[PDB]
Formats: sequence, C-alpha cells, structure tokens
Amino acid sequence: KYVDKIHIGNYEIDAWYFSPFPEDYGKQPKLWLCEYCLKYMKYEKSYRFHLGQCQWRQPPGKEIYRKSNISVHEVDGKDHKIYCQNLCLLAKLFLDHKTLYFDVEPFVFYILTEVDRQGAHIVGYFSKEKESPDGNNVSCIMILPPYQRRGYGRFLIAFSYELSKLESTVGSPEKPLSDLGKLSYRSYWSSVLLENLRDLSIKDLSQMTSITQNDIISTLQSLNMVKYWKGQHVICVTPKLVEEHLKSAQYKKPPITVDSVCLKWAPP
Ligand SMILES: Cc1cc(-c2ncccn2)cc(C(=O)NNS(=O)(=O)c2ccccc2)c1F
Ligand code: NA
Ligand SMILES: [Zn+2]
Repeated sequence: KYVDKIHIGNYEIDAWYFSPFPEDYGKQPKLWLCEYCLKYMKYEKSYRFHLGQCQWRQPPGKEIYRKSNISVHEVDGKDHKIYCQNLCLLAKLFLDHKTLYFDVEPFVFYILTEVDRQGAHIVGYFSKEKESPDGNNVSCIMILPPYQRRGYGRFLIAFSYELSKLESTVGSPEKPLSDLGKLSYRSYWSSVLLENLRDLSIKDLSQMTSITQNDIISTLQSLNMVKYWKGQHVICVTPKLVEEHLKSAQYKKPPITVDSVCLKWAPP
C-alpha cells in the first residue's frame, strides 16, 4: 500500500504516482507534511504538535528573488540534504519520470512560494544539475496540483531561462516532459518567440532567449513559421501573422512576470 493522499498546509492532495516514502509511512491512510520544512508525518497528532513547534516560516537557502509576495529560494542539495530529499519525495507523487530522491547533492533546488502574513507557502519548484553535461537548465519541474494552470509553471519556466541568460548559455528541460509540462513549455516558447518577432535569425532568437535552436525550430514548425532551404531551417513570418497568433485566445491570461531587476543571483 502506497501513499495516496497528503495533507500540506491547508490542502489535501491526492497522489498521482508511487513515491518511495518508507514502508510504514505508505501504509497510513494519509501523509501529513509541514509546508515549511517538508517533514512528513504519519498522524494528525504528530502533525499538530509539529505545527506548534516548527520555527520555519519559509524554505531554507537564500531568497534569490522577491517581487511583491512572489518569492524564489535557492537551496543547495549538499547544504540542505534532508529538506531536499523531502521535496523530492513530495514531487515524485506528481512526477512519473522523476528517478532521483535521495542523491540530492548534485542538484540545486529553486523553491517557489506565495507569501502572506503567516509565511512563505510552497507552490512548486524546479531542480537543476550543478554541472549539466547535456546542457539541461531544468532537471525536474513540478507545480503542486492546486496551483497548476495558474501562471506559476510559466513563471518557473521563465525563471529557469533568466538563470540561463545570466550564465551566458542556452538550456533545455531534461526529457521526457510530463503531459502538462510539454504544453507549458510549448506555450512559453511560442509566447517568448512570437513576442520577439513582433518587436532576427534563429541563432539570434537563441541568444536573446537562451532557448536552444532545436527548441526554437520545433516551436516555429508547430507555428508553421519556418522554411527549409538546402538543409537549413530559416524563419519566414510576416509581422501580420505574428500578431494574429499573438492576440489569439491562449496568450490572454496576464502572466506573473519575472522581473530581472528583482533577481539577486550571480552565476557559479
Ligand atoms: C512545466 C510545468 C510542470 C507542471 C507539473 N506539475 C506537476 C507535475 C508535473 N508537471 C505544471 C505546470 C503548470 O502549472 N503549467 N501551467 S501554467 O503555469 O499556468 C503555464 C501557462 C502558460 C504557459 C506555460 C505554463 C508547468 F508549467
Ligand atoms: Na487532489
Ligand atoms: Zn516543519
């Protein structure tokens, strides 16, 4: 019997996938998680006692972004091992393809929180390899179900690329992407590219955005905005067709934007 249900903060969330919590934790009808330190517990009573005790009111690590009540914390896997393992076990409940939960030292974790008077409430996160051979600027990205499809995943995608800009490199999410992940990345790529084409080679779009040329090319193909000439992809779009795509229905929700001004981060 697996963990099939968690209580975190004020949310109950049904599990989507097996997550390797220890065998005695799985057997419980529900798992109780501290929304601040991510300690997981077997009983409501141990949960209630911890809430009276826990002094954390936000993630560990450094707050590398804060604009209004949106906050991102950078947490090194080697400096906060238990916390990051707890995060991974939490995320595996909603990630089918995630494989790594306890070997957290090679990763840095970017924790997205929504702040009120009580504290900084976890929304989701992405992990990133400290040294990515394959040039992946995201390893795993996960938004908790009650926050999904509300702008936070796009924010985190944009944030991963702002980091990639500050490192003077391009990056791509590690594959395979979840079903929701595929649509979010394609939607974000289109928006970023279409907005740059309204205001340029493919290599230029790559350097302005840190999106890989492959990701650019495939996004333009799905928009039917690239020509092929003797082995080379070439952008072929009119400023009118860009705008038709841009004012269409799906680009209408006002994003949470990443203000690079509010990003306090220097490249490793
Ligand atoms: C990358 C990603 C992953 C996951 C996820 N979560 C749990 C388990 C597995 N994957 C959820 C979201 C999400 O929430 N997407 N919706 S969106 O942020 O509003 C949005 C709108 C327009 C363009 C882009 C994004 C997401 F973006
Ligand atoms: Na649920
Ligand atoms: Zn706690």
